[PDB]
Amino acid sequence: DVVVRLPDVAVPGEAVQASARQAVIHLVDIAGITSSTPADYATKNLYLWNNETCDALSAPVADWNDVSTTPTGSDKYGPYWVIPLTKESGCINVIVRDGTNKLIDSDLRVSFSDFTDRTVSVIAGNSAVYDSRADAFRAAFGVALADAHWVDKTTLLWPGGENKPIVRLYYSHSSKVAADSNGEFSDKYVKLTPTTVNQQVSMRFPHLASYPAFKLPDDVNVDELLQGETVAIAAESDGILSSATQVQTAGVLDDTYAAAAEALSYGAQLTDSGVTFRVWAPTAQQVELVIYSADKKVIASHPMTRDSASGAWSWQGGSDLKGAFYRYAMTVYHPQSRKVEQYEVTDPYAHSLSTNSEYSQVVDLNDSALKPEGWDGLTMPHAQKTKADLAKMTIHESHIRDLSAWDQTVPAELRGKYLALTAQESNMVQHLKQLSASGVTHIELLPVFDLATVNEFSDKVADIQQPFSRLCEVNSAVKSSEFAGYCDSGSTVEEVLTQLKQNDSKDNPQVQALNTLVAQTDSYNWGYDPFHYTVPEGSYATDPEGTARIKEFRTMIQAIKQDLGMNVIMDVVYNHTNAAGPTDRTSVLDKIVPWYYQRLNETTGSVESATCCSDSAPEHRMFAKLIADSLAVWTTDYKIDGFRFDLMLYHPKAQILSAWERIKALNPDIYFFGEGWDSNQSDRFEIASQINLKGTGIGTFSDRLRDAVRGGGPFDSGDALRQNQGVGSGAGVLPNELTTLSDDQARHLADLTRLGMAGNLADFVLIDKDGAVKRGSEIDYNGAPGGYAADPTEVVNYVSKHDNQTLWDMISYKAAQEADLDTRVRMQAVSLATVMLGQGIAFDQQGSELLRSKSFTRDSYDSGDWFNRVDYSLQDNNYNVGMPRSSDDGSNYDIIARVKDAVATPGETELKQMTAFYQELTALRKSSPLFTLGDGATVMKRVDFRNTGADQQTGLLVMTIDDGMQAGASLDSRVDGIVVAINAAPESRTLQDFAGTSLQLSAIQQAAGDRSLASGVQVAADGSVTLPAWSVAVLELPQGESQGAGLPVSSK
Ligand SMILES: OC[C@H]1O[C@@H]2O[C@H]3[C@H](O)[C@@H](O)[C@@H](O[C@H]4[C@H](O)[C@@H](O)[C@@H](O[C@H]5[C@H](O)[C@@H](O)[C@@H](O[C@H]6[C@H](O)[C@@H](O)[C@@H](O[C@H]7[C@H](O)[C@@H](O)[C@@H](O[C@H]8[C@H](O)[C@@H](O)[C@@H](O[C@H]1[C@H](O)[C@H]2O)O[C@@H]8CO)O[C@@H]7CO)O[C@@H]6CO)O[C@@H]5CO)O[C@@H]4CO)O[C@@H]3CO
Ligand SMILES: OC[C@H]1O[C@@H]2O[C@H]3[C@H](O)[C@@H](O)[C@@H](O[C@H]4[C@H](O)[C@@H](O)[C@@H](O[C@H]5[C@H](O)[C@@H](O)[C@@H](O[C@H]6[C@H](O)[C@@H](O)[C@@H](O[C@H]7[C@H](O)[C@@H](O)[C@@H](O[C@H]8[C@H](O)[C@@H](O)[C@@H](O[C@H]1[C@H](O)[C@H]2O)O[C@@H]8CO)O[C@@H]7CO)O[C@@H]6CO)O[C@@H]5CO)O[C@@H]4CO)O[C@@H]3CO
Ligand SMILES: [Ca+2]
Ligand SMILES: [Ca+2]
Ligand SMILES: [Ca+2]
Ligand SMILES: [Ca+2]
Ligand SMILES: [Ca+2]
Repeated sequence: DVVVRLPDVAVPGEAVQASARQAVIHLVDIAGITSSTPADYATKNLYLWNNETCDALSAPVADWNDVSTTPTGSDKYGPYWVIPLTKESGCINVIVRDGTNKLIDSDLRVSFSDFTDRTVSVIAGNSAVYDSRADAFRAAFGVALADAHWVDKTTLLWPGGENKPIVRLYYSHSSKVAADSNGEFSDKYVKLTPTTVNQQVSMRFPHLASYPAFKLPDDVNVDELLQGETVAIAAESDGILSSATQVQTAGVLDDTYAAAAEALSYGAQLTDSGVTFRVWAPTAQQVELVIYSADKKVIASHPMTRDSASGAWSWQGGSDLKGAFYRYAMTVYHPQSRKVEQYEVTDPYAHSLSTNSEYSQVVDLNDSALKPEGWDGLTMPHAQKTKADLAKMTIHESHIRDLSAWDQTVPAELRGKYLALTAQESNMVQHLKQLSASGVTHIELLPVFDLATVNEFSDKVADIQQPFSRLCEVNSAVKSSEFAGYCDSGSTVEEVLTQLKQNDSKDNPQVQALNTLVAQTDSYNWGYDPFHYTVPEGSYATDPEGTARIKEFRTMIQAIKQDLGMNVIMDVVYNHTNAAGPTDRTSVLDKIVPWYYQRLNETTGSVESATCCSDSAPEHRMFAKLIADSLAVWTTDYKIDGFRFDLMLYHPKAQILSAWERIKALNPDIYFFGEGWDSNQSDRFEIASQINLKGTGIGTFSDRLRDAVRGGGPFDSGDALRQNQGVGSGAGVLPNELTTLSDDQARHLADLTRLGMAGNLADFVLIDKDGAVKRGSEIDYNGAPGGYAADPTEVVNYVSKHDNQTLWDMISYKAAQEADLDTRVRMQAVSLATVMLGQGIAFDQQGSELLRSKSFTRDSYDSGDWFNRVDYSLQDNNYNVGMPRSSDDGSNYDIIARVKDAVATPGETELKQMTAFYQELTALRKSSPLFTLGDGATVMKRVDFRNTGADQQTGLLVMTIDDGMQAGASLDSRVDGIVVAINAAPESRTLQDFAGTSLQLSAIQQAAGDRSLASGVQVAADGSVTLPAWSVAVLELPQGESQGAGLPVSSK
């Protein structure tokens, strides 16, 4: 065998160092360093020019056809250029050429800031700027990137060796595959001969199927190569190295181990004989189980037993280890650092944690000590068995602090805690009970798994209800801040933020300024930042040290189900981890099985960040299993009625469906839904998207009705926030001063809205804005088909959610100056009526019934108690409490200043009216099975619309729900049909579509009287209906002694 080796030449030094007003660029001639011919550099030249970005050149020649900037000199390693400078700071613009052809196809930007001696090297066909020729030389003849992919036992996908004579999988157990002192690569290796990709490999990694394939001997000891660094290497016939790169091994790891590893259970497990510990770590050299005392002293250390089939490590000990703290002491190679790392890691399958998740803890979740009294018989107060069960779901999306941080009627020690939901006499709980009785059915909880971004050591935390001096004790940036004078003040941070409201403006955004520092060290975060997937969050417990949070969490769940009467949904975030690599405190999965649980760039091997953070890999089998095992615990041990998957579109459809069947085997009524946008991962697998989930029963948030009713889209800014009026804010019927919405555009929004009120089915047939027959899927939504679902239970409609501006803030951006406060309250209820009276699952943000505002904050995840406040004492809606944070809403301060003060801020009278409006809407939703048909074909045969086509009265939404014989049986004994009429318009309107029938106003609305959304509706003797401006009316035909003719859908 030929010995792979470096170039038979030295590692180059610097040819010349720049002097004052000079810079030097070396071109390192890799190919001519392979000598042969003493190559000629006469045609090499640099194109140099100044612009607004880089302007440090003294005599730049702008003529692109000028090729006279030839090398100042050259040696065996390549030419160099001495470039005069006007200054020694900043940067210069360089293109490196041969004649007029670029040898680097990229404008090079050489910064004197990053390169202090202004003496840099570059290589042809590469855009990187190196500080020395040795650096660039070692780049070319050393390990770089990670584009080889060991994807099963016998196959290695790599481009860097396609049609090269020598191609090779080297491996070193304990050091980094560096050439030895004889410039030779003398480490052990396996031999690869070109081959043809499996049909099962391409079906597994389709984003790689165009990679050049290679074969491994049918007898390689994969167990041994995967114990250390592997480096795929190639070179030419002489043996001079061509390239060398690191290997990604998740493919082979799954081929080798996953079948065996999936049969095992993981974490610290109480058996009848004792406790069994098991962690999956197929590449680890050693795993030691470290037992800790309650004071976190090592009291035992146990080398674990490796199972060579699964790559899992196990140890068994006594039952007295229940309650013990533990970590896994790992000895494992990490490709990012290229070191065999040694560190202790918490259990990825942890079910109990110490304060701030520093240690995992052995726990038996079944202990009656961890259960509220009665736990084992806690039942689901709302059925989820049938589709008509599911369609009835009416979700109230809430956050632990948003619920109780501000409520003085919650005991002080329960504020911002799980146990605030047990404070039966608080304003918050009494108000939620009111919502439940009126037809809100589900609480959805923003992250209550163990998040990373709140410090659970209370001494390191300052909240705005505490003295400003506590804020200075714990946030050392405050002393350096223009708020430092307040450290002495003796007043709370809350008091200071209030006092700062007076002089706050788009010119002096001071409330936001103080709050940005507050955000760093407070108790507040949405929490989309997973530390441990299957432990409750610690900071929401009264005591975060140990098992306390488990009983407190379950006590909350029981209170919601048993005292409030609602089902509970959990937000789960399996699409990313909080950190990765061998360094960061919150890297758990990537410390134990490096590069397996994260999704990597196929070339750099860098962990991807398209989700926000550290993208995870649910396409890999053991993460798929981790997700499924985790959900099993939340389902069985915490009695969670359903799960909302954050960025579900980043998961394979097959993985979500797999997880769902696993969980349905535990509880058949469990409900799955999520964000099914476009992840850009369709090249790797069929993503779990709105489109691909058609018919599966997996729900998705529909952005269709959302944007039609709100106006615009979530990326609007500046004037577009006001110009883009929605149906709810008077598009085309009550225009504001800036908008140019046409009647056609407004009628298109009404199409989307009607479509969504019928469940946003792909196959639902309606009359569109132009009078034309269209299928649900034929209504455009930003180019995509609008309707996309098979059943309404697959669609979650909403007009407000934790992310993006509240509904009230959108209405304030968009409402014409002439809409007075009462009209804006009706715009809110009218907007919500499209959701509450539609066939899709109904979803809403906590506080929409209180006109909730965030002071125009569009992304409030870290904006603290101040901007996320919800006042259950009903004094205001949190509007106009300061300019929102400039980092995300600064480019909106202008439009905000123009619209902010058009009308008064909602006070107690408006909040009570909105709450009555909202309860009236939810009571209507559950008043009849007709609103919640469940089945897509049943919707199609019973749901129609009047006031359609090109001469529709703009903004008037009229839906009919048939309960007469030309659709089927009478689902409702009381009525033969229902008419839903939403008149989102400043004019009163009259309906003649129902003249002659016995139409009459629903009893709920008649009982609300002057407070009804239908106050002032008139039904004439002949059956014509007059609708007030900005109203919602639900009309019925009373049922006769047999099922009548009702409101037959017309066949279009
Ligand atoms: O004013 C137009 C322009 O303004 C800005 O560009 C400035 C830029 O930021 C400065 O750095 C500098 O530009 C220098 C540039 O950075 C260097 O790369 C170099 O340019 C050379 C190219 O590298 C080289 O490849 C070749 O370019 C040829 C192209 O390969 C070829 O495709 C064709 O170009 C035509 C394009 O096909 C066509 O798209 C159109 O170009 C328009 C741009 O698409 C459009 O973005 C805009 O450009 C802005 C730009 O956004 C700002 O950043 O308008 C363009 C003009 O219509 O038409 C092209 C030809 O008409 O042909 C070229 C020429 O052979 O050679 C060039 C040689 O210049 O040097 C640049 C100059 O030092 O300055 C500009 C401002 O002047
Ligand atoms: O990842 C960065 C991003 O994260 C957060 O955004 C989240 C957002 O809050 C959620 O609503 C959701 O977004 C999904 C959305 O709900 C769905 O409807 C759909 O989005 C479609 C739109 O409905 C549709 O309008 C169209 O989008 C077009 C825009 O209308 C148009 O303006 C333009 O967008 C450009 C922006 O103008 C420009 O500012 C820039 O956008 C960047 C933002 O400035 C920056 O804040 C950040 O966005 C964050 C965001 O703040 C978080 O809240 O990065 C943005 C770039 O990614 O550039 C835009 C051009 O890309 O053009 C688009 C069409 O190209 O189609 C979209 C796409 O289907 O799906 C959305 C999923 O992405 O979730 C996201 C992610 O968590
Ligand atoms: Ca240098
Ligand atoms: Ca935590
Ligand atoms: Ca915070
Ligand atoms: Ca990709
Ligand atoms: Ca009936």
